Amino acid sequence: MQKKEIRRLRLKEWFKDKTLPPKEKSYLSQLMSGRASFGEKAARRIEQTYGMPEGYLDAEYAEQPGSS
Repeated sequence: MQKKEIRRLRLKEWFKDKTLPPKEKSYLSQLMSGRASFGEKAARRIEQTYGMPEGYLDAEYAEQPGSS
């Protein structure tokens, strides 16, 4: 499973032109870094403060068949 790969790629894209608070920056950086934990509501918890759509991070690309 490479769900974390999708979560990081989408996360850095949003923050490409935006910025994040230091309290989360320590954690957000981990996601972008590629090393982080995922499996719980955490994917949607992030969108709660940012106001992003539910399961935005979930939207996969590479995981899809035919894409590596």
